Amino acid sequence: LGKFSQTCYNSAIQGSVLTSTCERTNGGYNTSSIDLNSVIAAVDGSLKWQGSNFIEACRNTQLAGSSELAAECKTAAGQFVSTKINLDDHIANIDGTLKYE
Repeated sequence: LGKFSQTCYNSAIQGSVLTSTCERTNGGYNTSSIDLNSVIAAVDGSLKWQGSNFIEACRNTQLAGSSELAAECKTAAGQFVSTKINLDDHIANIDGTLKYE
């Protein structure tokens, strides 16, 4: 599951949107995007999968390494900490589109 990076290139992240050109399964190349906001939540400054409403409490999000997502999230006390999470942990590539698995 996930490992979209294996068949995805030119990936970019800005806020809560992952966008990357991937190789289609039927056609040629397809560059779609998937809001990480529908699969990521912010709790005490910790990004976890199967969640939502993280961007509202997080900012300065970007692509790290290749398939990782670095960003700052406000803790329960109100302090922005450095949160990270592997996109390949679920984000997959279907027919050249970025999906969640």
